Parts: sequence; C-alpha cells; structure tokens
Amino acid sequence: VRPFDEIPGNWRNGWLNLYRFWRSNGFRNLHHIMVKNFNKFGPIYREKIGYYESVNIINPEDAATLFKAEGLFPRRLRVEPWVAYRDYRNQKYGVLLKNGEDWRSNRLILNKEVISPNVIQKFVPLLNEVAQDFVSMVHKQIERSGRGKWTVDLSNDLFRFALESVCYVLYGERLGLLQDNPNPESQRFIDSVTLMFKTTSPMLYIPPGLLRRINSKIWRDHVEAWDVIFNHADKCIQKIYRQFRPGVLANLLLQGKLPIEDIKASITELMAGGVDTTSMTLLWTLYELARNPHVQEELRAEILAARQQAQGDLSKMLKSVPLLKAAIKETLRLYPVAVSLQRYITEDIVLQNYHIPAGTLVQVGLYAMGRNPEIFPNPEQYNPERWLKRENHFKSLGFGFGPRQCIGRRIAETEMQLFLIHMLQNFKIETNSMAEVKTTFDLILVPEKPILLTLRPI
Ligand code: HEM
Ligand SMILES: CC(C)=CCC[C@@H](C)[C@H]1CC[C@H]2[C@@H]3CC=C4C[C@@H](O)CC[C@]4(C)[C@H]3CC[C@]12C
Repeated sequence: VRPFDEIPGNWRNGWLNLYRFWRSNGFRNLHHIMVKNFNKFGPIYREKIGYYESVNIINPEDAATLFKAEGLFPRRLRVEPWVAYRDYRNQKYGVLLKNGEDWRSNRLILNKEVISPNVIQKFVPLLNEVAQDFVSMVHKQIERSGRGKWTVDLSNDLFRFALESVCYVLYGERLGLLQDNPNPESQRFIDSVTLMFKTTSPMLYIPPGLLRRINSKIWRDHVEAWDVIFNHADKCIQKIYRQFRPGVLANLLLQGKLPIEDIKASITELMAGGVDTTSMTLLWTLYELARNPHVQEELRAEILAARQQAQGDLSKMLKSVPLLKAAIKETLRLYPVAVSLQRYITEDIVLQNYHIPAGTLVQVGLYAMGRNPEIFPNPEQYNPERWLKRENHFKSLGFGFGPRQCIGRRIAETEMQLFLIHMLQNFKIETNSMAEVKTTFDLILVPEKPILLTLRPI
C-alpha cells in the first residue's frame, strides 16, 4: 500500500492555504473548492489548512470503507459556536454535541421517540395540518394579487413552514408563524432562531472564544438567540408539568428515561437541525420543479393517483409516492445540505491504496459526488427517475448513514412529502425566468440571489 505521506493534495503548504482561504471569498466557495480539488488530485486528496487536516474521498465505494471504521461512537466535526454557548451557560450537551458513551446512551432513547416507525405515523396528522395551512396562505396571497398568480420569494415563508412543523412535532404546539399577523411571542422566537443561524456562519472558523474575548456583537447576539430558544423550551416544559396535574418533548418527560437537563438540550438541537435544512431543500426542489416542468407534471400525476387509491389514508398515500421520495433524493444530490460527511477514523484503513492512520478525519464529499458524471450520469439534469427501480445506499447520503445518521430523516422526509403533495395538488410552480441561479456556501447550500417563483392555482 502507498504511505499516508504520498496521498495527493496540498497538505504541505497548509499555512499558505490558510492565506488563500481568507484573502478573498473562500468561506463562500468551499463547495466549488472541493470539486476543483477532486478534479485535480483524483478520487482522494489530503488537505491541510492551518491546524485543520483531513482526507477526502468521492467514490461511493470508499464511503463504504469509511463508515465501516467509524467505531461504536462515531464523531463528526463539531459546531464550535453551538458548543461554546453550552459551556458559557453551563448547559448540557444534546444528542448532536455529545460523543462516546453519552451519545450512544442518548441516541438510543431519542430514536424510540423521533425516528421509529411507530411515532412517525403519529407525526403524519401533525405535519399534514401545517402543510394544509401553508396552502391556505398561498391561496390568500394569490387572491389579493389578482390574475391568479403570485410571484414571490418563498425563502422566508418556507423557513416559517420548517420552523412551524419541527416545533409542532417537538414541543406539541403551533407557533402560528404562517398567519398574517403572528403573535409577538412567536415573531420574537423565529427572529431569535434566524439570528442564531446567522451568527454561527462567522464562528464556524473564527474561534468563538476569540470573539468573546473582544466582546464582539457576533458572540453576544449568538448567546442572546440561544437564550430565547432555551427559554421557549422551558416555557413548554413548565406547561407540560402543569398539565400533568402530544409531542416528542411531552413523551420524553413522561417516560422519565433521560434527565430534564439532557431532554432540554436534545429537544433544542433537534429543532436547530431541521429548520434551515428542510426549508432550503424544499426551496431547491420547488426551483428545479419550475426549471423542469415535465418532472412537476410527472409528480403531480402520481400524487393525484395516490390520493384516490388511498381513500384519504395519508399513511397509505405516503407509501404510494415512489417518484416523490426519488425527487427528494435528486434534490439532495445536486444541493446537499452538508457538502461533506465527517468521520474521525478509529482504525487504520486503506482507501484507494493509501494507509489512513487511525484518528484521521476523513470526509465524504457529497456535493462533489452528486455532480460527478462518473458516479451519476447526466449530473446537471434534474431527473428523479434515476433513483426508481434502480437498486445505491452510498449514492444517497443526503441524511448521512450509520447509527449516527440524521435522527430526524423520517420527520424531514414525511414533512417534505406532505408539503409537496399539498402544494402540487393546488398550484403549478412556474419559473419567473429561465436565467441561471448560482450556489454558495453559508452553513448550507443556498442560492446566490433570491429565487422568484410564480404560483398559479390548478
Ligand atoms: C432536508 C432535511 C434534512 C437534511 C438533508 C438533514 C441532513 C443531516 C445530515 C447529513 C446529518 C449528519 C449525518 C451524519 O453525520 O452521518 C444530520 C444530522 C442530524 N439531524 Fe438532520 N437533516 C434534515 C432535517 C432534520 C430534521 C427535521 C431534524 C429533526 C430533529 C434533524 C436533526 C438532526 C440531528 C439531531 C442530527 C445529529 C444527530 C447525531 O449526530 O446523532 N435534521 N442531518
Ligand atoms: C446538521 C448537519 C448539517 C449535520 C452535522 C453537524 C456538524 C458536524 C457540521 C454540519 C455542517 C458542517 C460544515 C459543513 C461544510 C463544511 C465545509 C468543509 O469543507 C469544511 C467543514 C465545514 C464548515 C463543516 C463544519 C461543521 C458543520 C457545521
């Protein structure tokens, strides 16, 4: 086998690479940087930028060997800003920040009430309710606008649908974000959530302790945002104990399997993990459905057929939409919520004939895989057919893979399906202009400029 010190890449000028990363852009084009590296060093490259070093792969086969050596307690990179807040406020770590035995001990409890098929069917009526209210809002706006159209940037509205839905199944209450005049308690909560995501982007590389040392507003606004999010969790917890004398939070407080401190930590991290993720995916999807109207009709045809063969039963209808679940994989292929999965190797492995010493951070380039003509034929075309009647697990890594995969993947899928089912039944999504839209990096994959979509009743 080839030694580690022979892997291609730029690990020999890490300090010059740190200069090239911050001199211009860089923190906005990490997804484009990876593609170039793979198109320059091959199916595997080793990179070092400052004190950061890692081995990267693109072939789904290599992701196999990677996930087989992650260990019993897989460890990804950490969210420095989010961890810094828990240390400052002496809060417990949730299922996302924990590692080792504590994560495993938690994950298993959380899985019974978040990802198990038993509770997924209990979430269907809840998610569908929010999905029905979103369609009502779109009709109202279309009525006002006249001519039966509504050209709008659904960015903010989709963010509200994501937050409204996740908080419905987690806390067991409707925040009312989809109204025309939401109550100030929810308007301040969504603003705090938004400010929280907006303040993490800067501290993903800039050490949080450094911004705290200079009393930067970035650090202060971050703490102020998490405070509101944690206080809204206490507000719920208190109401639930008052009602003792339903939601994920209520069931965890009933079973009394985890401490309230560990329950409050996880319930919060669960919300953060699926508010910006589901919202942007639902946006990229609506965008590609408008650039590819043939796919939108093909889906609409299948959903209308499933509506009648199911006889109202959403459970049956959700099992009868294979092309819809394939469209979700297709969106996550061109626009992955995370440009890479990270796993700290716990055993010496070999990838592409190269010894990878234990402890090494190996990343799986999801954005580069989904756009490689080799792994995916016709990559730049949105064709959900490529996923049906095909097999492929290591090609659809959008929600990760393994014991520490996305614990809310079923909640996300269900929510995104119910959304598309209700939206395609009532409206046709038309692109205001066939002009190209560019992708940038900031926490996730977001469009450079707003996406303007027209919604006509059908
Ligand atoms: C389109 C929607 C979503 C996408 C694409 C997505 C994607 C991902 C990915 C790639 C991971 C890491 C997987 C890995 O490292 O192997 C992850 C982890 C996680 N996701 Fe999501 N996610 C979505 C929605 C949600 C939702 C709705 C929730 C609700 C709780 C959620 C909660 C979490 C949590 C808590 C983790 C970390 C769990 C752990 O590390 O043990 N996500 N997600
Ligand atoms: C909730 C979810 C998305 C799961 C895991 C949580 C957490 C481990 C991940 C999610 C996104 C990561 C960044 C993503 C991309 C990059 C660019 C990479 O080329 C360099 C690293 C970097 C910035 C990652 C940093 C840590 C984050 C936030």
